[PDB]
Amino acid sequence: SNKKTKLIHGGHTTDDYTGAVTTPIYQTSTYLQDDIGDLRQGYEYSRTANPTRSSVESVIATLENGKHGFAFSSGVAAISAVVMLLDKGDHIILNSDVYGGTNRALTKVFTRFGIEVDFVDTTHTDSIVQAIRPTTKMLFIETPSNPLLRVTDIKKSAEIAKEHGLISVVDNTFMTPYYQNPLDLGIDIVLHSATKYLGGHSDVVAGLVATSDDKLAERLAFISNSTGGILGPQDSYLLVRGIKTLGLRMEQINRSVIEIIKMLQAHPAVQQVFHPSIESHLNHDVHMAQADGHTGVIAFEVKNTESAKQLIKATSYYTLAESLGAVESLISVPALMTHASIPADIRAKEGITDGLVRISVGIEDTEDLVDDLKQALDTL
Amino acid sequence: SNKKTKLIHGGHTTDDYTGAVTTPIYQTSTYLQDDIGDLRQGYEYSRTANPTRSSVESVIATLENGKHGFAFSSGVAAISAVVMLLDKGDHIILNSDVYGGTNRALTKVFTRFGIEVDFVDTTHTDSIVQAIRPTTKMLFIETPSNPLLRVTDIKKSAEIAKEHGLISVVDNTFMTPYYQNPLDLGIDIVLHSATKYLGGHSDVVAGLVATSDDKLAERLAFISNSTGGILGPQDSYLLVRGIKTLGLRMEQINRSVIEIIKMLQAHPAVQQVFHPSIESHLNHDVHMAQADGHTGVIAFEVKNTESAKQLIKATSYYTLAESLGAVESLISVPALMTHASIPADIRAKEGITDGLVRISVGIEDTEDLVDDLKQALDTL
Amino acid sequence: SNKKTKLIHGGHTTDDYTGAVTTPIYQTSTYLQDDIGDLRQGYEYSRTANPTRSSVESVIATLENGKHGFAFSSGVAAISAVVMLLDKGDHIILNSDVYGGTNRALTKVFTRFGIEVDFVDTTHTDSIVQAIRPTTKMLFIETPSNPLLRVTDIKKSAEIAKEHGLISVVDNTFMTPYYQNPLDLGIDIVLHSATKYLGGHSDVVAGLVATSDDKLAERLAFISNSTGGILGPQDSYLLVRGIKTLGLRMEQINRSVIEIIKMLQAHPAVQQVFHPSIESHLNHDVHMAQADGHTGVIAFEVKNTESAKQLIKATSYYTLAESLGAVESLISVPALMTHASIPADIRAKEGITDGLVRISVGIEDTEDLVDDLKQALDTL
Amino acid sequence: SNKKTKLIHGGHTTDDYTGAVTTPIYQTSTYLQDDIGDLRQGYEYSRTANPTRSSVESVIATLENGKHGFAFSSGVAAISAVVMLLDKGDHIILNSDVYGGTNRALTKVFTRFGIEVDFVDTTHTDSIVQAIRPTTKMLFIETPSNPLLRVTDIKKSAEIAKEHGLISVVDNTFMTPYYQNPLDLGIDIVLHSATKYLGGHSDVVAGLVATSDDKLAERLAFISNSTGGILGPQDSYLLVRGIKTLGLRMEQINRSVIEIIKMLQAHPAVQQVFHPSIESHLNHDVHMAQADGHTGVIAFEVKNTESAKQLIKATSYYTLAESLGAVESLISVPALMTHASIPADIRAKEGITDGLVRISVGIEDTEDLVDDLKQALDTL
Ligand SMILES: O=C(O)CNC(=O)Cn1ccc2ccc(Br)cc21
Ligand SMILES: O=C(O)CNC(=O)Cn1ccc2ccc(Br)cc21
Ligand SMILES: O=C(O)CNC(=O)Cn1ccc2ccc(Br)cc21
Ligand SMILES: O=C(O)CNC(=O)Cn1ccc2ccc(Br)cc21
Ligand code: NA
Ligand code: NA
Ligand code: NA
Ligand code: NA
Ligand code: NA
Ligand code: NA
Ligand code: NA
Ligand code: NA
Repeated sequence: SNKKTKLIHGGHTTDDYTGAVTTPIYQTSTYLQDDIGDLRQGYEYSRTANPTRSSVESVIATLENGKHGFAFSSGVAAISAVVMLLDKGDHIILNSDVYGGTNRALTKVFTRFGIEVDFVDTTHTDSIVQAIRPTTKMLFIETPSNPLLRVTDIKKSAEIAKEHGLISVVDNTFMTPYYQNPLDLGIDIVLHSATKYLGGHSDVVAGLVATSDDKLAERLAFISNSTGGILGPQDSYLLVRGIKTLGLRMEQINRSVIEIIKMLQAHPAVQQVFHPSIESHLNHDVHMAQADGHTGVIAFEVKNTESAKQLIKATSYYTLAESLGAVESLISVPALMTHASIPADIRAKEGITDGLVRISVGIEDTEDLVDDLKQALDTL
Repeated sequence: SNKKTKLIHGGHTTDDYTGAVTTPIYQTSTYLQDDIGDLRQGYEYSRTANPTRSSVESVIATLENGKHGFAFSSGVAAISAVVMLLDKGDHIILNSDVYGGTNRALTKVFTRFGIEVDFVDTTHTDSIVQAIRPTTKMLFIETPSNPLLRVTDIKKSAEIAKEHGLISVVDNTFMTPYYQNPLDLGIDIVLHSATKYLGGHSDVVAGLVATSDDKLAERLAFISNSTGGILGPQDSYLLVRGIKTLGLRMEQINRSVIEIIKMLQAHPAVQQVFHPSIESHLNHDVHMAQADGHTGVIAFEVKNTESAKQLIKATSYYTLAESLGAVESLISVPALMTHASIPADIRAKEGITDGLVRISVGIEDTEDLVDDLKQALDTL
Repeated sequence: SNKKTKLIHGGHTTDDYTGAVTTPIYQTSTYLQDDIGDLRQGYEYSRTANPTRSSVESVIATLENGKHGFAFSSGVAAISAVVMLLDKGDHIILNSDVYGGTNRALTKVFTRFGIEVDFVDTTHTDSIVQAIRPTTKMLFIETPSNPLLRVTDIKKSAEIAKEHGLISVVDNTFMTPYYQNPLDLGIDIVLHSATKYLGGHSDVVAGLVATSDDKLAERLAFISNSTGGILGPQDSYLLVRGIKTLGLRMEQINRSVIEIIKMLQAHPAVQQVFHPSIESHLNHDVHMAQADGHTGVIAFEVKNTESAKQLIKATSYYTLAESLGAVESLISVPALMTHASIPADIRAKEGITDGLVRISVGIEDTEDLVDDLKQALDTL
Repeated sequence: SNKKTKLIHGGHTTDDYTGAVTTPIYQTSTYLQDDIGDLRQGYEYSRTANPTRSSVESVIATLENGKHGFAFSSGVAAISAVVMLLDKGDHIILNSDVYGGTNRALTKVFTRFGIEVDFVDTTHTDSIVQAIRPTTKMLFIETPSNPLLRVTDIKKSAEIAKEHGLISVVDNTFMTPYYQNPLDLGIDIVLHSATKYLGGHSDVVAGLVATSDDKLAERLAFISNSTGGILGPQDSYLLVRGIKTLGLRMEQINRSVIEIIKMLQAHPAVQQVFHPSIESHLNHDVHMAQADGHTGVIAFEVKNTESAKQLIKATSYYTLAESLGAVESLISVPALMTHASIPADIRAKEGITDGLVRISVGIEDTEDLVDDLKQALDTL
């Protein structure tokens, strides 16, 4: 019924045979056949299907109200599988500030295979309509985006995509199925870096894909079986396990996010704050209309590089590392860590200033995270 | 020094920090940075590099006398990564009876990205020379091949590839680094389905790639990081562990292979036997010149489908399942299990008769495997 | 600082060497020595010490404000290790309704080794004073107890134990270190079945022991190394991982517990309810004084066996299985599952009626758990 | 039929449900019940029984020709469980040079519980007959023993034990079920540190017990369930996996053992060599009559401590670490590492000289191990 209950009881995460209340880990590559072609339970080769992976696939399908789930060895493997629904000569529209790994896969791997790519600012959906070519076959959006949390209208993107015969795809990593369900809004395919919130514990690299479309699912299965970027059984198990606490973790993260944003907006050493909960944020109304909560990623400006480094050194509970969606609160400086290859002037123009800090809020005590960040800001 | 010693002491499979005599399992996605950019031990994100995966990568690099190792989520993910060294418009020569999954990846995924593919019978290397187009960039060979164990001259293929500016690739799955080292013979890239002999225990799906070429390695690393078909840490650990007994397993398998072949050639219910150890096998001399032993895969003809099914039912120690390189001896009928989509007449023309049986010899007692197969054949 | 923060940042759960933000899994039995006796990082044999186990041991030591942690293969192995601090001829006082496995270990294993056992109702601590013999060496209490949740004054028990030279032990399983810290109240040794709340996900069987006493710790280490009931590295890792969400899980469980108890007290088909939050519960004041929250175990009476079985069948979100502290809400009937060997009349006298139901509240949605249990009760 | 076949096909190591050719890893603590008491497949709580552990238990039962198998968290936990078949006042006869951990468990833990212990030199079985008291209930022998490889007549010990009403126990760690089957010779209980040869890869700490006696098995099950030193599922899986190559590993180890002993007997820097294959070794005939091969543990004398340390430093392929039965060849100096607490004069009297070296032969190349040890000895 309700979400926290569905997290526990939705999908197949028990063993029908023994009754084990957790999914067994099928550390196996192949399966006995009783007669040639006769498969006891539908399994014949683990690359094609593995029962632990099938369990996590059913979880993501259930959580996104889809029919089909697919587990990949990483988020970018999920993205690559989805892009491989296209042919040489096909064209993709992506939101212009799409994830660096996504940008790099598309512009440096798949353009060598004749996939044409255009980045457009989808915060105004009519941009999509302008960018559509006769060869356009896919519309790929993250919302909210990294690191400035730009919001894109999911329902309108789905309508545009249906009208123009496009496969619509949403990278729902930042929101998780707990707050935002793109398939409910008309999108064809939803994907996740389960490396982030879903696994939740910084100990799995994994991607998950869900869809309700039987032909898209058949094609995704074929691509998974042929290019073989499958998630292994141990990681599938740890994914199923981490997802159990998704709702509790996201809700704690959200309480902390609200309070941290109040602090940041009040602090003199902080200039701009980027997060879809702020009412002056572009498409705040759209986000509230398509999501029931918030990502834990917040970005904000301090003065310069020296202040950002000082902030990192002075916090006790914000940890300097890559990635997001940990139980630990994570801190980073995009201009130095994710966007350093970009010329300084283009970083400035895009808003990636030297003192732009990104925090990923964890599940520590709210008052501790607020006070720690505030005292560190006070050292500026 | 000697191979069985190198299997134990080659590569990095201990923990420098604690002294643990086995590789720790780094079930982790991200790593603390002491200062922005400062990585304690070179790790920053597990998709990019993980220390357990790095350990198995160093093992395969060492075993193939290469400089660089790469671990993928499956053999076909390794193959796909290697194929992605090419661009739209490039052309690949493969041996004509290449592995079904390889055939399907190339002809159904990568041809949609403009990769051009030609299958040629490489048992005569001048066929390669005839097939070379101005657009040809890669030469990809398995030797021996599945299911008829056709042998291709590795050294001559490497020379042809160097002369014509081609990346040469060998799928060394069937022989393993224990018996055949293509990089020693001039090949650019060697790959494996570690799902088979290397893991050895039917409990890992994995691919491994090794090369000595720094620029090819840099490109492979970039492809791995961008398309993300990485092997996870638990599977990397089980791979390192299974490789320890590779030499013992392969040698037992070889003793059994020799004796089983004597039996099969003597038996009246068996027609043709396919294996590179038989002196009348095409390129027997070539195989002996480029390998120090034999694959455990043998194929042989019985009369028809009914005799093949009876053979399977009557053996006590040959197990009906997909895959090869298990500790168990495996048995299959290609015409029904791997080549059933092919019209009957083309199967006959290629030698995939209804009574063509493939066995993958395991590590059971030699006399037991010989006697069991013989008594089952006697029931025909 | 605050508890939810300490759960994340307390103890050693990262890799100092690589910076991995999670504890590496040292699936290893032995360690290189650089010179005879020279241990790189203090490890020499995994039974004696393993770095993943050491990590979980430091977590439990930190969470209980102790100095020393010990991880065992199960809760009853932890209990057995602690009991083995005694000699033949020594005497133990336990609370009279102690856990069945504990009762059985003491009365059927350790009495054969000359350990003398007396069960006393410790809800009045002067009972302890009466039961003390010249040979008494240990006082062992659970609070609250199973299945009727009897509360024992921890601080007074510790004082009595100090005055009389007794080792005091608390089985803190039901409360967890998140709500109750017996070492802070003078107790010598605190233990847990980490199989329940601490692991939290029904996928580890494990025991944990913490103490601040250096000589007790030395003796426990000696017993662990000699009788060898050690927790393995994979289970230690899953324990560390499950503990991260302990606070979030316990707080959700507590919100649901409060609401479920309101429902149960109002319902006509329910007679008595047993839980330390009810103000008429014996030693309610004591529990509130020594704990900051509540166990998720509740017991309550329906009419008879048929009503209890009907309750189980009619609930959608209460699962029939053994154990407690899952993410799933669990339901059981003690008179049939844990106390069936006891004669019916003695069960009645102890309050284990045929319609005594025990629920272990999970982390499902509060309103769903309340409504589901209520509609099931309405079917009576 | 034959041993190498039985290693592969004996016991239950597949999944009946899916057909998985390896035992699934049941990382689980509890099991759904369909009705109260109704267990789908006989499982209800993982401490009591776990299906992965049950799989490894069936393997050890099969390999020792017993009926019942038990997996413990370590070898010393197996030993402790077996000793707990006794009561206060009972008496045990052990062989006088029994394993240090065994000696310490008995003389420092179980004597505090009133178990009486006598060490006797069982190389003459009439010593047992002299040592038997009216209170003696158990006879516990290792053969061959550590570090001097003393051999005890198993069949005669079993007869003596039957005549006098004693439970007979053999620690069969050094020989493995591959070469020596004490239950076939009348012994009641056989146990192993599976930490050594059976796991075989230095990555599991585990104990295994097998018996054919239904009442002894019932008592062992009760002790396991009450004191809880159970092996976890991941370690049970790695045990099942390592056992597959037991025969191949032991046979390689034996070839190397024969050749190394020839070298050692010929070398001038080596005095005495201890191994049951040497024909002048005490009870050589007995060992050959009760075993089909040899342990990989060899001990031999060099001049002094300085020569032993030099030997260790000069070998390339002998690794200094604790434990035995690795794939690596291990080297140690008992007088410094396992027997250092013993006064020097008593070490001399027992034969534990300062230059007594113990090697545990691994699976490296035979010629490499011989040559490496010989060149190191030549540096003396
Ligand atoms: O480091 C990386 O992967 C590159 N950086 C990115 O994240 C993605 N990206 C690619 C081109 C480009 C232009 C402006 C901005 Br703003 C971002 C851009
Ligand atoms: O089932 C499969 O994947 C198809 N079969 C194969 O294995 C590969 N393959 C693809 C075309 C083709 C023609 C003749 C022969 Br012979 C084999 C061929
Ligand atoms: O099944 C079991 O293990 C036994 N039952 C228990 O839980 C523990 N126990 C042992 C004696 C005894 C008397 C009254 C009550 Br009330 C409980 C008792
Ligand atoms: O270090 C240890 O655990 C002690 N040493 C041992 O291995 C066992 N042991 C115990 C008494 C004793 C006397 C002579 C000899 Br020889 C060995 C003895
Ligand atoms: Na919604
Ligand atoms: Na739709
Ligand atoms: Na060679
Ligand atoms: Na080369
Ligand atoms: Na408190
Ligand atoms: Na104290
Ligand atoms: Na024998
Ligand atoms: Na017997």
